[PDB]
This record gives sequence, C-alpha cells and structure tokens, in this order.
Amino acid sequence: TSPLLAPVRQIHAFGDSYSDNGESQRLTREMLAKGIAGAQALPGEVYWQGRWSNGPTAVEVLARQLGAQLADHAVGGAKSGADNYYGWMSAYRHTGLAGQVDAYLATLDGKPVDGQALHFIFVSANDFFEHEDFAGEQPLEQLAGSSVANIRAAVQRLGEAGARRFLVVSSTDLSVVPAVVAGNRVERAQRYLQAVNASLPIQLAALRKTRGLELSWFDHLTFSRHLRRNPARYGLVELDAPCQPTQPSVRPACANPDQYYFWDEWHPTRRVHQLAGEAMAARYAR
Ligand SMILES: CC[N+](CC)(CC)CC
Repeated sequence: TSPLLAPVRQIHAFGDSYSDNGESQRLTREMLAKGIAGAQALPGEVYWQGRWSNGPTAVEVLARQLGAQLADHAVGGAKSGADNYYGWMSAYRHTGLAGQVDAYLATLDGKPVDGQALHFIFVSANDFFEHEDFAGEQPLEQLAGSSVANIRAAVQRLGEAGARRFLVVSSTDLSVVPAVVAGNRVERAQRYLQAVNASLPIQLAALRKTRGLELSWFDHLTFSRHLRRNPARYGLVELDAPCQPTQPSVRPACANPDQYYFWDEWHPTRRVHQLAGEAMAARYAR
C-alpha cells in the first residue's frame, strides 16, 4: 500500500441520491410551493430525514470518519450533465453534476475555492436509469462515453476555479439493483458500468497529472462485490429484496434493515452506506 493521503477538514460533495442529505427534499418543497408543473415531494414518506435511504449516505459517514465538515450539494436524480432524471426540474434549476458545480462556483462571491477541501463526486447512475426508463437512443457505449466526459469536465471546471483535491466514485454495481433485475436489464447495466469504470479512472489520472491534483478513485464495484460475496462477515442476510418495497406500491418495511443490502429498488440501506463510507475513508489519515 501507498502512504495515506493528508487529512480532510471540509468536503464539498456533488452527486445523486447515493449522496443527497436533504437537497432533493428542500428543492422539491420549494418547487411544490411555487406550483411548478409535475413537481413531486421527494424522496417521499418511507425515507429517513430526506435521504433516499433509512439513514446517512456514504459521504456523510466519510465526513464523520475523517473529522470533516460536509457541504452536500448532491441532488437525488442528478445526471452527470446539467439536468436530472426528473425532467420537470430543468425549467426551475439545473441539478445535474454540471449544474451543482455551476451553483457552487457562483455562491463563492469571487472569494477563493478552498484548496484544502476535498471535492467528492459520485454520479452516473441516473444517466443509465433515464436512458432505460425513457428509451434513450444513444448506444450504451456512447452513453458511457458521455458520462465519463461529463465527470472529467466537472473535475476540470472545479480545478480551473482552484480545487486541488478530489475523490471520485466509480459507477456502482447497477446490475444488481432490484429495479434493474425486475426490468430484465442486468446485461445492459453490466455493459454500461464496465465502460464507465474502465475509461473514467484513465481520464482522471491524465487530468490529475496535468493540473497537479490529488485525486483518489473509489472502486464501488470492487467494494460491493466483496460485501456480496461474503455477506455474513458484514452481518448482511438479504442481498436482493428491498427492505422497503415501493414498486408497484409501498408495502411495510422489514424488521431487520441492518441485515439488508437494499432499502428500496435502487438505493442501499444505512448499513451499506456505513460500510461504503468507512471504505472511502481508507485512503486518508484522520
Ligand atoms: C431518480 C429516482 N428514481 C427513479 C424514479 C431512481 C432512478 C427512483 C425513485
């Protein structure tokens, strides 16, 4: 192993429902109040304090582990580009990664980016879920290429403004998500996630060297494959059923959520987020 990276006191997180700690809730309340067409209260009533899970997301755990403050800009539904899985948000706010980065840079008044802050990026799942649910026309390989380009452009734009430290999360294992299984879309997910995860870290290692960045790559797929091959070691019992079914309708939650991998048909439980955030903290000194 290599030397641990330097300690972290501030995180700025960008991403989707795997990171959101209340922005989708706040923003959809704002949109409902203004009567925006098609708005829905997200995430909904069978979720914990606005997170798309039954507890803190992995980046919240990561911040606790590292002794860092967290500014969490992630929005549930966020795509790698400007917009969201929810198309009805675009006429109000651009909540994709590109839009989160634009809003972060616009809310420093001109006051500098913190060169010591860790810029955490965790996105791409909604590029695939939007494409499958609404019959997108890109071949999956072109979709993956657009996801990688969008993430690299976000790191480039944050670096241009003065960011120096990053942690980018790979695609998750979309191929075991319950909604993907139920859609009979396992092979498509495998092909998508393998294309992103082969290309992205090669692109980010070139950008890290050019711009003199500290950029760590977290392989969520390796992480999940190890937990799901050895579930008992981690106190997991149920790897496929959601603890809290929502499709086609809401049904009562399981009694033992700490023994489940999935909270709903897309998102992991607090237990898996906890393990993920501990794993992400492994490259860093406290
Ligand atoms: C973005 C939110 N989801 C689709 C409806 C995940 C893709 C789940 C509720």
